[PDB]
Amino acid sequence: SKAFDLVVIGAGSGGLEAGWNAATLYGKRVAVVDVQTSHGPPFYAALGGTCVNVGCVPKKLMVTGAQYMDHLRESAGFGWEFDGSSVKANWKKLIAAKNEAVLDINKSYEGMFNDTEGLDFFLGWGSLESKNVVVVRETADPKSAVKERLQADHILLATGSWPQMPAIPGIEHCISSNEAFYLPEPPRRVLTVGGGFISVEFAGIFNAYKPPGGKVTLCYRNNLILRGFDETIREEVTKQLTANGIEIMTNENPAKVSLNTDGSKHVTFESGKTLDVDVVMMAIGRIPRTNDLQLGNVGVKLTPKGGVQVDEFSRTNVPNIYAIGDITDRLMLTPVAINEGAALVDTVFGNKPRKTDHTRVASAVFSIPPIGTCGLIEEVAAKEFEKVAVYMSSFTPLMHNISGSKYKKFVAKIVTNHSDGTVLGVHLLGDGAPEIIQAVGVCLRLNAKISDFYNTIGVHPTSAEELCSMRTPSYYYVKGEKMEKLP
Amino acid sequence: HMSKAFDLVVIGAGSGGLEAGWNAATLYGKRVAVVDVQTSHGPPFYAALGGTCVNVGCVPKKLMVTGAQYMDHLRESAGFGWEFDGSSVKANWKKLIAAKNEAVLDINKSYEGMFNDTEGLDFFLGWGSLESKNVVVVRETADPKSAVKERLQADHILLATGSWPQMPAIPGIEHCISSNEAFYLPEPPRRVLTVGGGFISVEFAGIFNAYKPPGGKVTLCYRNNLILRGFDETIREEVTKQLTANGIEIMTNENPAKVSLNTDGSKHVTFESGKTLDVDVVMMAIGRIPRTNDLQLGNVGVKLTPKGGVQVDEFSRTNVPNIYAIGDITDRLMLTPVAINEGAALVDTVFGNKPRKTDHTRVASAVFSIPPIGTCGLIEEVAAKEFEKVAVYMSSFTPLMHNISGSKYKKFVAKIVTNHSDGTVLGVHLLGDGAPEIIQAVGVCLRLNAKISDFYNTIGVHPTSAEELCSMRTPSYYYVKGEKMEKLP
Ligand SMILES: Cc1cc2nc3c(=O)[nH]c(=O)nc-3n(C[C@H](O)[C@H](O)[C@H](O)COP(=O)(O)OP(=O)(O)OC[C@H]3O[C@@H](n4cnc5c(N)ncnc54)[C@H](O)[C@@H]3O)c2cc1C
Ligand SMILES: Cc1cc2nc3c(=O)[nH]c(=O)nc-3n(C[C@H](O)[C@H](O)[C@H](O)COP(=O)(O)OP(=O)(O)OC[C@H]3O[C@@H](n4cnc5c(N)ncnc54)[C@H](O)[C@@H]3O)c2cc1C
Ligand SMILES: c1cc(-c2ccc3c(c2)OCO3)n[nH]1
Ligand SMILES: c1cc(-c2ccc3c(c2)OCO3)n[nH]1
Ligand SMILES: [Br-]
Ligand SMILES: [Br-]
Ligand SMILES: [Br-]
Ligand SMILES: [Br-]
Repeated sequence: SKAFDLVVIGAGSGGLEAGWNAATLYGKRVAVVDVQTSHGPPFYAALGGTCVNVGCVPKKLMVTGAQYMDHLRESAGFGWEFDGSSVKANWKKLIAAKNEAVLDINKSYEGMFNDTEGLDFFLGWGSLESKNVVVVRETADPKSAVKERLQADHILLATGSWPQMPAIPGIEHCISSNEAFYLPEPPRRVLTVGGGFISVEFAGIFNAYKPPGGKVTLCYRNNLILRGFDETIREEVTKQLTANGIEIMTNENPAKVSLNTDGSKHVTFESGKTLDVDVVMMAIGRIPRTNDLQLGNVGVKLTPKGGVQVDEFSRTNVPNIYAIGDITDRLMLTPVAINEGAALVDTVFGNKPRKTDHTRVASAVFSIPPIGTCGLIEEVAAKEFEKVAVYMSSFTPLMHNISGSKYKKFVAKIVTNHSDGTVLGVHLLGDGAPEIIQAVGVCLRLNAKISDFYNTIGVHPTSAEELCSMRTPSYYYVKGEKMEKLP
Repeated sequence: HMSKAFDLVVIGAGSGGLEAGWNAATLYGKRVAVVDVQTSHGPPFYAALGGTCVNVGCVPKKLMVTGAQYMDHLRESAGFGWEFDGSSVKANWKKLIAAKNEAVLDINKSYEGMFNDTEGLDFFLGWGSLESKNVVVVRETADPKSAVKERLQADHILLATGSWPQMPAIPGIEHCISSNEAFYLPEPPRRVLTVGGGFISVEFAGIFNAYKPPGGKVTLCYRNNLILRGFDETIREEVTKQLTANGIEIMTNENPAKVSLNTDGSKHVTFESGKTLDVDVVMMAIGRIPRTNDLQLGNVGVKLTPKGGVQVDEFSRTNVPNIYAIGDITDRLMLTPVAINEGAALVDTVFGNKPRKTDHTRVASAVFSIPPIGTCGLIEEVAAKEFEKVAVYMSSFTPLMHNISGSKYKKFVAKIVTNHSDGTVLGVHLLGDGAPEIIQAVGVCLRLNAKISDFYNTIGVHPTSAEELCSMRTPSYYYVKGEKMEKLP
């Protein structure tokens, strides 16, 4: 049995920020628990967290690899010549390069623990035995062998989330993004189920690495993918994914999946339609990872949706027990979880309470082409403000008239409170949009107005300078209703 | 034939002149005349309707840099599993140049249709010069004895003729070219020397390096010790390494003394040091000078600066009350969006009853080197002269994707320079893929007087290069009364 100021369950994005800051900035004694020291089967997430192991980091590398399908074709317009029929996409090489990069990060986190005073790592499954006791066991079974009993002044829950799987016959023949990262071969035919960023991103990945004759289908149960993003951009990215060979099935939802004699999957949709694919990847959502923590032992309250309930300072209903990151079922982003962890430790172990601002968080979708966005979409703005202006620019950049990818329209939209010009939201689609949007996030913390953008001198030639060239609204929302001109 | 009368006559239908002209006619209902020497791009006069950027500047060079980036893309794709017959790869420069020409000509034609269509915005073809305070003459050539095509009466006159490449007076200067001719080379040079340490020399070095035929070599020479004066010094050093790593030879402290022709027609360059280099093309890129010689400014008494640019006040006014100058002819910041801003501000002031002067500080700009630069505001050595305590926040690392691509030399550099007394960001300097796109909204931040804490409090977009700007809380080092030091005393 061992004594700590802070025990962190989950060595992930938010958990490592909290642990490292508590130890090195405040001299505290810190224990951090995770179920695996490096990435992959059987538990997928590991030391480093979901983003590091089966998340942002590997998916970004694989999206980068998938973009070369466009680069190779588009180079022809600029005079590059080579034997197109000799081109092949080696998925095994991608996966191996990805595995080595992830493993390197796993190893560096190991050395971080070895090098840091007051920061100890424990392997296994952590759960709440008592208000000030964290137990570590061999497996997720609450009856497997105890390895450690850690007593804690403070406990931080940071176990992240997990893929949601629908309760349909044959769900066991489907995979999630976890398994997608380790497929031995690129699927020739794949259905990705869901309208959100994980489904969209992997559709683009599989589309580039599919073998000859392959086909990627994405299905989504409602009318338009990427709910919560700008509507113009949701429609455009639909169009540009279709232009690159991806079939988008909207208003369709799998009802059952069955095994074919050749190992492929027979999908039946609620509509009666059927589709045979090699892989069915469910990406319909991610849910807080709360079940193995034994929160009933101490009475941590959950919300109706299953997150650990927290106040703005990440405090549960139980004194000295905190929750940050995806387990709180708010914004499931790595930088938000990091911010939450650091604010928590500043509050608890320093003389300054800090709370994370969950508004105006910049984020991205690494679709091909990608999205960058910060702040409110226009229909959410229209419910909060009497007068909303939308400034819009949408064109194919000159380079893609030459590249041949004429479908690749760049979209830039600025949403303002039209009563005082305050920028409420900025939404981008096109090459570079994730990079363009970062300092827009800083602008929104200086209460930038549309005139601050338009009076800034552009950098030319760029996509980004579009943001500084919009003077006149394209249309408005007044009292929640969309109209081209003001009343 | 009668002379025509206008509220405003603009000499030079370029970045600044067109902005001024369009705004005066369409926003304020004025009658505008615009003069340029050529209706579409290329020889003999290179620049034309649309200006230097459109015809032989930012627009074509960006397309050509984009083409040159595919040499990196094709090679780096193998790290991500792409396989193809490397021996089959060819860079067809004629295709690149033909694609560039058609894009530029399309812009030319669209500008031509704007004039045919727009009330009070007229285009005149020829060489404009100042005859008197209120008369612009349009002649058939730059020679003031050439024939008069039009006389344009003008209440207000805008000088916006831009700039021109400077050629050094060395023996054999006639065997060399400028960026103008580089845009039309029938074939990519096997061996090329680009002379100059500035952005045009560096950008063209990258372009030629990607399209050079088999066994080719690109050499860049610079007469001082380190290229890209005016930019962040860490970035100057890093861009040198990464150009070198991609096969460009950088000769610093070297300067052509003379050029002669070998018996085979190639160029034999002798440097002041006595070193020699044989190349097929010598491209001079040592500077650009404001284009005033042909305006006959003596006729009305418009004052030039010692340097040679039209002298202006903050409102772009010359010493003659109704004659204004904007853009490269004022020999300050030679950037297309600055000229445009100046044009728009001038027209708002003169015709709009809304006075406004261009802010020449904290202008974001880019270098489309491979990899590219994005910058806004002060470099640290300049800031350390003006501020008692300067802090420098610095991140420099090879991004993970280039550990897989094999281009491990591609260190991304992000630097933030502050007034440490109050945290105000004085400058941001970036090197690496996406830097020109990242820096644009940084320009808005500095115009809003952002502090380092505004950057640090902003939550990162992950994984990006840009997020490094929002994760820097502790200075890497300082300047205290001009002195560099890791710590404050
Ligand atoms: C495919 C995919 C792509 C993504 N891409 C992005 C992106 O581009 N950008 C972005 O910002 N976000 C992205 N995310 C989201 C991001 O990964 C999460 O928001 C972030 O990792 C959550 O951090 P956290 O601190 O909540 O926990 P995590 O980082 O998930 O860490 C939780 C850790 O807890 C461990 N654990 C779980 N239960 C226990 C237990 N009982 N005992 C001990 N240890 C336990 C797990 O092994 C895991 O390592 C992506 C997610 C996915 C799935
Ligand atoms: C190779 C190169 C690359 C560049 N890249 C960039 C870049 O990426 N970004 C950037 O911001 N800037 C770039 N620039 C600079 C940019 O092109 C200039 O800053 C900008 O064009 C200047 O605008 P202006 O209105 O002063 O004149 P210009 O746009 O140069 O227009 C002047 C016009 O006047 C005409 N003219 C000249 N004399 C006469 C006369 N007597 N009568 C009538 N017409 C006349 C010319 O034909 C020309 O069209 C680049 C320049 C070069 C040379
Ligand atoms: C899978 C993808 C490809 C591919 C991708 C891009 C190309 C190309 C082929 O030939 C010219 O540009 N081949 N097999
Ligand atoms: C000039 C440059 C090249 C080139 C560039 C990139 C390559 C490549 C060849 O083979 C694989 O990747 N060929 N001629
Ligand atoms: Br769905
Ligand atoms: Br919907
Ligand atoms: Br060629
Ligand atoms: Br700070």
